[PDB]
Amino acid sequence: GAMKDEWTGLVEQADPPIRAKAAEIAVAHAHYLSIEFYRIVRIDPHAEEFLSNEQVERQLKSAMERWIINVLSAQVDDVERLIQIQHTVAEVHARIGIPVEIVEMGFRVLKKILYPVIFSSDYSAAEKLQVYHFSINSIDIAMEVMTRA
Amino acid sequence: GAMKDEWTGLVEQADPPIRAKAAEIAVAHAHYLSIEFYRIVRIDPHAEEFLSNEQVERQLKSAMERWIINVLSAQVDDVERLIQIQHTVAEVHARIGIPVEIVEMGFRVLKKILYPVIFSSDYSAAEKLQVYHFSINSIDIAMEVMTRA
Ligand code: HEM
Ligand code: HEM
Repeated sequence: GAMKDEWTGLVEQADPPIRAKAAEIAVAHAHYLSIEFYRIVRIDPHAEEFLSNEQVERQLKSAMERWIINVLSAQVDDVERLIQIQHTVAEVHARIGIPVEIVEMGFRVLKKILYPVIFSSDYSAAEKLQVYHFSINSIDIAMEVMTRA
Repeated sequence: GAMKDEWTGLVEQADPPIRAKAAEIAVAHAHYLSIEFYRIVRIDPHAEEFLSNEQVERQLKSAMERWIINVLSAQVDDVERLIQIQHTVAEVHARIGIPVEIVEMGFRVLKKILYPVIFSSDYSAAEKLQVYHFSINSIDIAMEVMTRA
């Protein structure tokens, strides 16, 4: 697909030190990010409806942590598997009955809380920019795959 | 609204010199951005349908320039007016019959081509990071307002 070629290209184009630091950010903070994501998303009245028990909370947080690491640590050979995952998540969101714009709001929250983590790192400003750029484009590409399903 | 408070907060949190350079990038390069946006979007078969004549092309490019400048140059007192703008655009997209994932794809294209423009500026790496961050968050918050229709 066209999305596969873009995602693959994005990963292939990124230099090893940048992909390495993107993976570092993900692994180091995915747990924190998943917790903050849930807290902020819960505030939204239209989103709070879908989060009504500790089992859902536990499952979503673990799933979000896994998602963040998988996307940001993506290798070229992971792309095809990553694409199928987005389809799977879309199916689940569809069955639960979660509106696309509610999911999009989730992506915005994620991209929002990801930045201070990269900003507070000890990387150079040039490194922070490229890591954040790689991260944003990766998340947006994943969002498009998920929503176009 | 909660959306107004979020957009307001985003502008309030970004230091004046950073928002200033974001506005500078927008005005100086809105023309390039609108043209390249149109070219890339046209490649998508599902989006090419909505762009079938020179009158629409011409008006859309002009509309995009204004949109980019308005969003990236957002002041606190502009937030309320900007929200109404996104609603208006949403109405137009709805009447024409443009799918949400097609619009979302447009936003991804815009964010994608914005980065090399910021990267190519003569600002410091630290400035580029903060300008790019403000820009991404601004475009994303605007997209959510639009998609929430
Ligand atoms: C307001 C936004 C969102 C809400 C309310 C929401 C809600 C949910 C819920 C309730 C589940 C099932 C939990 C369970 O199994 O008990 C789920 C599944 C999942 N979500 Fe979302 N979601 C949102 C957005 C997102 C975003 C932005 C991502 C990734 C960037 C994401 C990734 C996933 C994953 C990986 C799963 C599990 C997939 C599976 O079980 O096969 N979600 N979501
Ligand atoms: C694939 C993506 C998109 C397609 C195919 C598309 C298509 C169109 C078309 C055909 C029009 C009619 C313009 C006219 O006839 O005068 C329009 C209006 C407009 N679009 Fe979109 N659009 C897309 C995404 C976007 C995005 C991402 C933005 C902003 C970030 C945007 C902003 C606007 C604005 C400001 C107008 C005119 C508003 C008005 O007339 O009041 N569009 N769009």
